[PDB]
Amino acid sequence: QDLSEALKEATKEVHIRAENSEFMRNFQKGQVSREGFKLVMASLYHIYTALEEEIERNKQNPVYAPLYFPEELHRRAALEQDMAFWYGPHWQEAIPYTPATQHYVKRLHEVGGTHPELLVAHAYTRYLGDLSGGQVLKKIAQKAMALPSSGEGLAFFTFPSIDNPTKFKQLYRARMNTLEMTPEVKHRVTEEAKTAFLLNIELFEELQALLTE
Ligand code: HEM
Repeated sequence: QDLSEALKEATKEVHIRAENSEFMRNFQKGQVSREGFKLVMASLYHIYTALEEEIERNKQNPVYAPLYFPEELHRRAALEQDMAFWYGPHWQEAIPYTPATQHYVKRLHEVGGTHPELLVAHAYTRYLGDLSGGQVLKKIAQKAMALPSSGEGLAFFTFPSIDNPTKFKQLYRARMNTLEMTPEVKHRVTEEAKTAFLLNIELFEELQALLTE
């Protein structure tokens, strides 16, 4: 079975559970507010920072290299623009770093530093979602919070180097299928993707509790 398919099948159940996290339900209904949005986006800033440090560490390693798309996909510089927008000029000392965000970042460095053959699972789980549900969430955010169509504060959701997310996702899947694949790597990559999804769910469960505490 192709890696792209194995991953879709392996993660289709937990995707359902992730898209119905309470935080995401509230978000999708349009009950997202500045405070909650700031929290989630600050947490993503740390997550993508760690993911992309690890992509850079492993960019020439053939277990990852065919998925190396910094110009199209990487989110850190976008997140920095967003953090300056939502948190101001001293955002770096303002932004929170939650325990569930730390947990995710920790696993990211373990994968990038020790199990780089699994790094694809983590790039898959975040980037392809950003090009899918992330586009729906962006429209909702804009409406709920009165964000301007010019993009300020939602640079994370904006991919100026990708003309067509659907066609890009297709390119990316096909490229995943060119990685060197053995049953051991395939098994473990799809397991790590389920883990990635759980790390995301845990983040959201946490952020939701913080907002109701
Ligand atoms: C409200 C929340 C969400 C909605 C409405 C949503 C919606 C979608 C939709 C409609 C697709 C299909 C795209 C396609 O076939 O090209 C998709 C794919 C994806 N989503 Fe989400 N999603 C949400 C949350 C999540 C979260 C939290 C993650 C990960 C943490 C995520 C990760 C993915 C991945 C990795 C894919 C691609 C699956 C594949 O094609 O193999 N999504 N999502």
